[PDB]
Amino acid sequence: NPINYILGLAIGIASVGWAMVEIDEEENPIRLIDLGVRVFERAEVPKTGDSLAMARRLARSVRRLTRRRAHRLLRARRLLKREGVLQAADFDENGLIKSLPNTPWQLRAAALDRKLTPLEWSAVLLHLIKHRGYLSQRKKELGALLKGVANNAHALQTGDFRTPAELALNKFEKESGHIRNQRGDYSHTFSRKDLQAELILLFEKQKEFGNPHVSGGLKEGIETLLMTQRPALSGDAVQKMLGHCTFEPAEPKAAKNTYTAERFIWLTKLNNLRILEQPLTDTERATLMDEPYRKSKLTYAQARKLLGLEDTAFFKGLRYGKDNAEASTLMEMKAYHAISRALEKEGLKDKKSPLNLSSELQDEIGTAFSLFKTDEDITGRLKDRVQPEILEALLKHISFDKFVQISLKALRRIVPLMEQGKRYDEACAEIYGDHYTEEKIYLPPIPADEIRNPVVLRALSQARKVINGVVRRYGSPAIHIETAREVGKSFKDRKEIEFLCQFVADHILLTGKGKRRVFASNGQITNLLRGENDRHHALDAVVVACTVAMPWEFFAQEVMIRVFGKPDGKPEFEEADTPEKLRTLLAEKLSSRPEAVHEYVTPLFVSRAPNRKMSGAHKDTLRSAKRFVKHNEKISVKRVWLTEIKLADLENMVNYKNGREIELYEALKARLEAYGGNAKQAFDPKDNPFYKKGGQLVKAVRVEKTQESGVLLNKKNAYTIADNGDMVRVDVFCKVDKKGKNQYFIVPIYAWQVAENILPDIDCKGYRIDDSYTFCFSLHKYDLIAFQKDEKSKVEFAYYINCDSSNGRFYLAWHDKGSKEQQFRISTQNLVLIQKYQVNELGKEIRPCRLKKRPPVR
RNA sequence: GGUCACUCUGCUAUUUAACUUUACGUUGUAGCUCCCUUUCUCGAAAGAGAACCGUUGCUACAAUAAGGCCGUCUGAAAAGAUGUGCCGCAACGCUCUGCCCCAGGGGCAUCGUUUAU
DNA sequence: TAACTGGGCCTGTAAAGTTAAATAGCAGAGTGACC
DNA sequence: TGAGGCCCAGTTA
Repeated sequence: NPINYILGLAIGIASVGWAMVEIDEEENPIRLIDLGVRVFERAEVPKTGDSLAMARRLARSVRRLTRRRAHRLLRARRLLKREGVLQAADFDENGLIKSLPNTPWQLRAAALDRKLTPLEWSAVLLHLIKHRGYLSQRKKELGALLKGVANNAHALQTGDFRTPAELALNKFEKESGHIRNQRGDYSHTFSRKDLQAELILLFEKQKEFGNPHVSGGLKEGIETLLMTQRPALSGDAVQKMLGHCTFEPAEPKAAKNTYTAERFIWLTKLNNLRILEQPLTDTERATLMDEPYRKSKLTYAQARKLLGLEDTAFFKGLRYGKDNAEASTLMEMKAYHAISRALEKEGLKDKKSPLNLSSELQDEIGTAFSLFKTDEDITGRLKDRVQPEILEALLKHISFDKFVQISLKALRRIVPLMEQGKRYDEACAEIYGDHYTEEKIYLPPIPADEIRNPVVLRALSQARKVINGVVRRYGSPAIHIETAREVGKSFKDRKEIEFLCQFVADHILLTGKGKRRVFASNGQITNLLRGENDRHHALDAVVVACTVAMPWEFFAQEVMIRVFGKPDGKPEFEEADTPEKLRTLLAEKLSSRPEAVHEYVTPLFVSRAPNRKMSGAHKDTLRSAKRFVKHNEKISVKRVWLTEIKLADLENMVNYKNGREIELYEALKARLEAYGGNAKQAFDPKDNPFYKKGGQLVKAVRVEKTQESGVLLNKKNAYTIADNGDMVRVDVFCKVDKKGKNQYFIVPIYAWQVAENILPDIDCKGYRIDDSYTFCFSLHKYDLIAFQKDEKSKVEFAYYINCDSSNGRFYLAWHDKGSKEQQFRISTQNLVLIQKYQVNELGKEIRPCRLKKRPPVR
C-alpha cells in the first residue's frame, strides 16, 4: 500500500481546504483522489470583533473589584465594632448595621458644625470608604473623568466649599437635582485625595465637638481602607511577560534603561553611522563616544561640528532636507541622565560633574526599576546590593519601562567588540560562530507565544490538525501554504473591505525537492490563473499546491464535477448523493481516458469543527422576579428609560396593564406619537423632560416582559431573575406512545444549570419526562445529525446550530452552508420520524455514532 | 545587480495578553417622595381619613455571574474573631481520567495546562 | 387544541492607569537563499 | 459592526 502525496491546503479566516493528487516523476500532476475541506468559527466575537478572552478578562476584573469592595466594607464594619463605635446589638444577623442612616452626605456636611451620633459617624465613615473617589495612579488635554475630577478639586480649593460634601450638596443638588453620577456622566467624581482631606478634617472637627470615637486606631483603619490599593505590578509580573534572548536562551532580556544596554544602543548608532561625501574611523567615533554621557542631548549637527566634517559630505538616511531637522537627537543617554537628575536635585550630585557608579550598579538599578515597580520589591532587590540614601532618592524619582532583545550576558560579551569598532553581526559571528531544527513525522502542536492574533492562532492550529490528518491517513507527504488577504489580520480592515511559515519550515519533512518540497503560494496569481458560495476552497488549496513562471495548462472539467456533484454545467443537476453515483457520473460524463475517480471515489462535505464546551454565562440584565416566584406568573419587570422606549414597552407598562396609572400612559403615548416614535427626541432630557401628574420628573418606567424561564440570582436576599442565555447543550428524549406515531422531545441545558449541577426534565414545549421516555442521545453546537422530515424523504444529513426554547425548533445548515442569515433552515421535530447523531472526522469519515447513557452535568 | 526572508537599533501605526482602580447601569430592601388600583373606617349626606399592594424621583445599604475555596489565631469540639484573602464566560493539548470511534490508533471533553493564595 | 411557521425583537458600559508582546511601515548596519 | 435566545401572531393538521 504505497502512495505519494503533494496535496495542497488552503487557509481562510474560518476555513481550511485540502485536495490530493500524486505527481509522480517530477512536478507533473495526476488526477485527484480525496478532495475535502474543514471549517471552524473565528477566535473573535462576531458583532464587536473583540477577543473572546477579552470578555473573560473583564469578567475577572469586575469580579475582583466587587469582591474587594465587599471585603473592604466588611473590614470597615469589623473595625467599627472593634474600636467601640458600635456595640454588638447594633449589628444584625447578616453582620449589617441596624437603622444605619441613609443621609451620609448631609451628615458629612453637618460634621463640620456639630457632633455626630455613633450611627451617623459609622454611616459617614462607611460611605467615605465605599465611594472613595479617583486616585491618580499615574507615573495635556484631559478627557471627561479627569476633567470632572480636576474641576471639582479646583472648586473645593477656591471658596465656600470646605469638603466634597459641602460642594456636593449645595452646588450639585441645587444645580442638577441629584448628588451621584448618572447615566455615564463623570461630572460629580472627586479625587481620592480630596476625600482623604475630608476625612482628616472630619476627624478633627468631630474631636473638637466631643465625639467619643475619634480613636487613633479608628482613624488609621479608616484612612488605610480608604487609600489602600493593590499594586498593578508586583513580584514576577513583569518577568513572566518577558521574551527570550536571541543567543542566550536561559538568560532574560536586558532592560533598555541600563548602562550596558544604553551604551549598546549608542554603539549600534555610532558604528552603523556612515557619512557620505558624493563609515567613521575610530578617532572620530571615539570623539563622539563619551560626548552624550554628560553633554545633555547629542543631536546630529553637534556631532558634525564636533568632528569638524564640513558642509560638503552627508550623514545618510535623513528626511526633511528643507526643514533642516538636524537638531533631531542622534543620541540621548536617558537612563544615566535621569539617574543623575534624580540624585542631583534630591540627593548629592554636582550638576557640572559626572555622576559615577559601578557600571554594574547602574545595571542593577535599571534592571530593578524595569522589572519591579513597587518599593517593597525594588528594595528587596537593591537592599544588599547597594546603600540606602541613593536608594531613597532613586525610589522617589526614577521610572523605567522597556527592554531590549539581547541578554545582559550576551551584551557584556558583545559591547567590548563594538567599542573596538566591530559591528553587531561581526561581534555575534565572532562569539557564536555565525551558525546559530528537528523534523518529525507528525507536526507537533503549534506555539501561540509568537503572534498576537487568536484568529490566526486558531486557524493555524486547525490547519495543523488538517495537515496531520492528511499525514496520518494518506501517508507522509512530499503542502503549499496559502493564507488569504483577509486571513492575516482583519477586523477594522476586514469590515472595511466588506508564524506558521517558520514553524512548518523547521518542524516537518520535505522529500528532497532540491532544498524544499514546499511552495508558498500567492493567491493573487490564483485569481488570475483560473483558465453566494459553497465549499469553494478547493480553489486556493490546489492553486497553492501547483514554482511556476507565471500560466501552464492542464484540464479542469473533472475537478469541478468532483467538488460539486451538480457541477460541470448547470446546478439543477442531481448532485450524486452516494459515492458510486459520483464515480459513475463523473467517469461517464468525462468518459475519455479515465484519468480520474474510479478507485478514488470521494464524496465531500465540509468538516465543521464542533463546540462541546460546558462553560458559559447567563444574561447580564437583572429583572424583578417577585411575581415569578410568589405567584408563578411567567413575567418579569424591568425599568426602561424613556429615551429608549417604544410603544410596545409603553403598552406593557406595569401601571397601565393593571390600570393603575392610565393617564400617565396616555400622556407618554401622546408625546411619543407627537415625535413619531422618536424616543431619543420626544423625551430628551434638558430639552423635553416629561413631568408626571403633580410635577415629578419621569426618566424611566417599569415595563413587563414575558418570562417563561430564567435563572434566579441573589436568592438569599431578593427575588431577582435573569434570562437563561448560553445554552451549552440540549438533550433529546424519544417517546413512542402517541398511540400511533413516534415523537421526539428536546430538553435544553444551560450554563447556570451546569453550575448548579441540576439536570432538567422539561421538554421545551412538552412537560415532565418520566421513566417512560427513552433517552436517545445528546448534541452540542456544530454536531452532525440525520434528518428524515416525514413519511418520505432523503435522509439529508445536516449540522445543528441552535435550539428554540419555545418549541424545540432547530436551526440547521449543511456542508458549504455557513451564512446564518442566508442559509439556515429551522426544522421542527415533534413529528420528525427520525433524528439521529453522527461523527465527522477531520477529513470526511462520516460514520454514525450513538450513546445511550444520559450524560449528566457536573 | 533584482527579489524574498532573517538578526539588531531608532521612530510611527495597529493588534494581543496580563494586572490595579474609578464612575455607571441593572435587581432587591429601607427611608423620604409623584401618582394611582382596591379595600376598609368616621360619616344621615357632602365629604374626609387609614391600610396593603403597585409605582414616579432621590439617598443609602445589599447583590452584581450561576457555582466552589483559603490562610491566621482564642482554645478541647461545636464554633467565634480576622484578612491590601482566592479560582469560575478564553485558548490550547493528550501525562492522569471519562465518553465516542477505528494490543494499539485517534477525536471530543465535565480530563489536563496557562492557573494562584 | 396542539403543533408549525415566518417574522422579529432584546442582548452591559465608559474611563483611568502599569505593563509585556506581535504584525506592518520607514530609516540605519549586516546575513542567507534564490532569480 | 451579529448571532444566540426565544417569543409573537397567524396558520395548520
